[PDB]
Amino acid sequence: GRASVGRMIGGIGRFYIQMCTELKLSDYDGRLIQNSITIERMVLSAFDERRDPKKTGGPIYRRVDGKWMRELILYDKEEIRRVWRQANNGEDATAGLTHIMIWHSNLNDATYQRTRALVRTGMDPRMCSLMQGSTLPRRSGAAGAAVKGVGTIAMELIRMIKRGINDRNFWRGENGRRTRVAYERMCNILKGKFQTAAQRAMMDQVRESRNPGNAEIEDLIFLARSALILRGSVAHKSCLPACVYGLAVASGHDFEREGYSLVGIDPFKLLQNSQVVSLMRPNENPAHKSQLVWMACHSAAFEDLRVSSFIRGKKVIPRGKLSTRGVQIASNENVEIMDSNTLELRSRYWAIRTRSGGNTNQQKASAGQISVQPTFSVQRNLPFERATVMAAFSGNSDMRTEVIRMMESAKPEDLSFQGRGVFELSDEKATNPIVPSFDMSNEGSYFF
Amino acid sequence: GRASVGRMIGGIGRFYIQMCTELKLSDYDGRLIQNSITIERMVLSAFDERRPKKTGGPIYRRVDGKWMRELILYDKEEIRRVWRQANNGEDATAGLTHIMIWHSNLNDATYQRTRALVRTGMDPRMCSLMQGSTLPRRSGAAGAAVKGVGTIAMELIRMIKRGINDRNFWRGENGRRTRVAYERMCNILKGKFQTAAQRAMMDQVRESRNPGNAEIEDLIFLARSALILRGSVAHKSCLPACVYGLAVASGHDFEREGYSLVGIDPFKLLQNSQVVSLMRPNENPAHKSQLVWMACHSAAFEDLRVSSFIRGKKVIPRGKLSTRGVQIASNENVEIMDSNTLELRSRYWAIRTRSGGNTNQGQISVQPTFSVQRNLPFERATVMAAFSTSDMRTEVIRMMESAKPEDLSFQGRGVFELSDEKATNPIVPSFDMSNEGSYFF
Amino acid sequence: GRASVGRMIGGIGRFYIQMCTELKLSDYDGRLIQNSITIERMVLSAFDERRNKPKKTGGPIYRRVDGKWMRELILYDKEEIRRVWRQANNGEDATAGLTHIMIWHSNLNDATYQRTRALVRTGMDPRMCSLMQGSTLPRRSGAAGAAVKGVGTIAMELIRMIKRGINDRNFWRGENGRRTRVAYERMCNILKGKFQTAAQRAMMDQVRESRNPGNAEIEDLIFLARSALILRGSVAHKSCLPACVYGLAVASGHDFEREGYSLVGIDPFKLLQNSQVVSLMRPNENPAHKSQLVWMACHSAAFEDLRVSSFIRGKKVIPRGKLSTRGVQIASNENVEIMDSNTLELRSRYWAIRTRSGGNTNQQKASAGQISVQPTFSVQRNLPFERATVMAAFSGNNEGRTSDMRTEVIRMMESAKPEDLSFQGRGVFELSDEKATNPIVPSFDMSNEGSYFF
Repeated sequence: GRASVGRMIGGIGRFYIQMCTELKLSDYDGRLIQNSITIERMVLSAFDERRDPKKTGGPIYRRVDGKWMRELILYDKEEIRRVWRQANNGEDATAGLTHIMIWHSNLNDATYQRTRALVRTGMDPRMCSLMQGSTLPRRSGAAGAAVKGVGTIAMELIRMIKRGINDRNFWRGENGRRTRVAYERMCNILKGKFQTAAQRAMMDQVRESRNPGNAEIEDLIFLARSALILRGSVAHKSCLPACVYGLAVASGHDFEREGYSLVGIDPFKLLQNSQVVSLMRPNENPAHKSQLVWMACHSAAFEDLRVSSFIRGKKVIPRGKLSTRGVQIASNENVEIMDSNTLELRSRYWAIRTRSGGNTNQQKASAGQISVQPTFSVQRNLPFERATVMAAFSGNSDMRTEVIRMMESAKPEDLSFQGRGVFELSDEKATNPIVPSFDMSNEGSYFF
Repeated sequence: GRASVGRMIGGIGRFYIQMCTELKLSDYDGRLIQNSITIERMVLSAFDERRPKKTGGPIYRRVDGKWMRELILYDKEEIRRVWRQANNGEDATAGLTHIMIWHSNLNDATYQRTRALVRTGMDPRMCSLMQGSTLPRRSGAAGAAVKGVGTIAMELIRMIKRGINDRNFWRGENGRRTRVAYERMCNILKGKFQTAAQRAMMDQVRESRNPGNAEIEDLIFLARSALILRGSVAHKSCLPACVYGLAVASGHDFEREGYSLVGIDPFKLLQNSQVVSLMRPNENPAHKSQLVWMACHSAAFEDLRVSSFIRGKKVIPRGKLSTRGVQIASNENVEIMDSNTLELRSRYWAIRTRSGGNTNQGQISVQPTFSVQRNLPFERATVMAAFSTSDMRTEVIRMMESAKPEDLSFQGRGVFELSDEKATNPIVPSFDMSNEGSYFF
Repeated sequence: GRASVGRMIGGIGRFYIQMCTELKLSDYDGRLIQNSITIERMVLSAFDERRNKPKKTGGPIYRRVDGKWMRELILYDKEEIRRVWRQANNGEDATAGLTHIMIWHSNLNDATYQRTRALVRTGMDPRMCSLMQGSTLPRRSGAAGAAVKGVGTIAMELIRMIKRGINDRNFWRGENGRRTRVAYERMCNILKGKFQTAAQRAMMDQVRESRNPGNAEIEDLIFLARSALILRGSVAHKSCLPACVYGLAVASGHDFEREGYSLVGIDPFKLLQNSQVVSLMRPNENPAHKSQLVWMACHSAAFEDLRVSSFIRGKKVIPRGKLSTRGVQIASNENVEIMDSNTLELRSRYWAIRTRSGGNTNQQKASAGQISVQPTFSVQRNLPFERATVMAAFSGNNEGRTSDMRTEVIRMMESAKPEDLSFQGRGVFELSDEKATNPIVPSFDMSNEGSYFF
């Protein structure tokens, strides 16, 4: 794992140094995130083939006297893949391209609330904590599928069921059996992410359906809803802009020899030593730009703010409370009268990125005791699960009711990832897990 | 204004003094709160025209140690002259309103209207929302200010329930007249809520054609929300007429200094008060004093901790007080009652507020990124709400879940010393959150 | 009183002794709990009038022969067993002892098997397991067995009735139907007397008064049962030990009628101290965990707070899932020669009075009290409110059937806290403190959620 990832990370690095010299960019000027994004955007566009002539464009930026200057550079599509293959020791190296895709996906999740897409699908605009990887290209996604969220996969299934209801010739013919394969594979992606048997058993009904319609759509919404409590398995990968990888190899960092893990310490080690610059719009807070980029780098868009705070060693505050817009600068903007700052992407601690959605004791949540019946005449309180006994949803479809029953048993105060904690940046071996304790003065847990 | 409210208070004082001479009440007898209530009730009865041409009630005198009751009767028209004469010729309905609020605040502190709530289909645990529930039909717009969120909700539900029984209730010239009253109240209630979701939910109740159970359920819902996302309610320190009486009798010029119902003035007056009360055997003088103190400052549903901090003496819950009502019943034996000077003084003073407190303000669950030991927060009531104006309701559910009992309100504001008249040096409480008992009822 | 209950205990003891010698069981073989259960099974079979619907009862007897445990299935005449029962009970045919044996099997069942399969078939919540006390009892124990039954147990039976009564039309009419009604109204009354509030009882009136029992009556019953998790029913708890313990007590010259006995007092605890009870162990089972299981059944503590069980027992009482054991009884398909055996540890550090109470369900004061403040002054502070109480109203209770009494039960369930105190001043006792003079009020860890057994 560590060697193959190292090769991949190094490939993007070598590609970034090369492209910078190919665009004649300064050492300092090749450290801007907007430039990094443009180069990242081009490498992805050149390897599309599934979608202006046969060239890819984008805006490149460089410091003149003091103020930054914008010039839209364009290059031949084949020259870009030639530069990518050369940098990746003569190979196609698509796993490197997906890494660039995931970084963009994580950046979008920290920046834009997908509420407009939620209500337009006929879903709850409060399901955005399930929407990781919604802007992922769908193309090149075996590990892209793992990064995708329960809500995301559900939304894309509903889009299919909507399209298959407005036009009859969707499930019939040549492409009819073909689109069935794409539908059935995606259902098993969603079935995969669910941690309870009842959720999977309900997902089997949705999959094994002759011409699915309105009923299946409702089931998906229901399941998506239950994933706010009985959470699904989503993979998280710390994916950084290519400028960080380029500068590292420019410093003589042998990723193949040293080793790299997307879920381990390595991205933190790189970010602690990083020097990333971002353009600043008139009246934007650099302390806030940092947070946005930091959250995206570690895929912490929908993570508990309290936990992100404690790891960062700095207050991670809600998106609505941030004096900043997007990272990318649009065309109509005047990049002339704009200052810039070094982004603050360091952390106090590091932590292992998780593939899990949390601990769900399945049997206890369905049939276990929730109250006691007193036997002896002794002075004491009489334990019962207040919230769970109060709930009457399951009484008001058999697997549906088992899912509800488990949701009623669950409590926000319940604990997950026991014994596992954060580590110091000097604790490379991760022998000393620090169990986090949170601040009392609180900004909340939700970023949106 | 200070001079305006000054005149008003001054008119009550002169009226009380004049009523004592008309009833030949002694200097000591006029200082009894029980006589004050009778005189106040008489001026109220004499002016509420929509109700023989006489009015009275029990009046008490001390002859040779023993308290004697004389149930007096008096000409309504004659009362009206005495009133107008005291108020420099004018009708002065403001003073009549001021006495009503005193009588109201006293009820809010003495009795709990659980019986009335259950008829309405409301939670008896919403009593902290029932300020001014004993106030008359509609007398005073300033009356509506002091009226609580639950009071108006209960008043609106009664209007809807009548319409369910009477077919013509909403129809005709009477129909459009009552409709105006319905919209008027809904808007008052709307002006009391401080969050957009609550106000938009109130827009649907107002604009509703033929309101029914669906609107009642909405109102009950809104009533509940005001237990957390609290509504704006006026709190005005109204004192018994004898207090103003003795002050005017002592040569206090209310028009000179001025007067505010939300400033130091009523506190200042209570500090120098010489109020006396009749005492049933068993009754602890200290507990009658606490009741009257709460009544005067309209602190029935205030935090007992904050009350004790201001009073400078423990303010214990209603169920722990050794006392009944301030008013003595007709079938009660007055001959065996003792009397005491009530302790109405305070250690500190604080500004009376119209605000109900602070309210907060996309996502309702976390998605773990790091493998670390912690709880995974989600909003229980909000998530489950989809298994039951539903958009507006669920938003109101969401905000109630956001707010925690520990959330700070009135930040940067505190009590003042009685010597600090202009309210310049605030003292942020020196006995805060943990355990001490907040609820009076 | 203590004398009559003593007479009952001695009767069962004397019976077991004479059954041991008759069935030719060794002095030590009769100390086996599996052997005691078979003998208990037989005497219950003997007196059950279903005989008038071979005429010999029996079951497996276990003797240790040539090192290994041997199993033989013996039959015996039911009239010969009733004879031994009559001959050991000073000549009476006591029906008190039979019911006492039954409750012991009930309490053993209540600790062994979770009733979650039956509840799901009934349409009830499978988490109502803490109300399933006495569900294995036949409709054969009278008022005494009825007092031991839980709210859920009666409620389930009633639903089964109504469900059968809507599945078949000719269920409530005729001579067959008329007898069903008498049983309907009776169980409705037994359930009613268990509830300790005005609202829960008044709802039971409506269920009973019903002209045609249907889905309305079931849904109300399910509702009442659920409410018995916070506003608990008044279920009687009786310490009922296996016959072998009583048999060995008499065989040692202990006089039960002289020194008295009490099912809810110290006597069963004291008797379990000096007890020598042996059980068969399956391969891979844990001797210590079998003891725990039986001990709970001995003190009807199946659904009791494990913290309370632990403090009384002196050892740590742990949940059902984490136990390395199966049922005490051995199935006939299992090999019994491979079995080991161990003396069950049934001692206790303390003892406490067994209760018929559901706890302090007098929450009528809190139902009308304040649950929030309304600020009068402009002073910096938090503004206290009952979060759990206020938020409890958004639990979807108003969705299904509603009534005035329903809204009062819900109203009282919202006001209750899991941290509410019950049985004030009442505590455990030392074994030497036989007249229960010095109550020891224990300090349970409030940061211990490990309270439930199932």
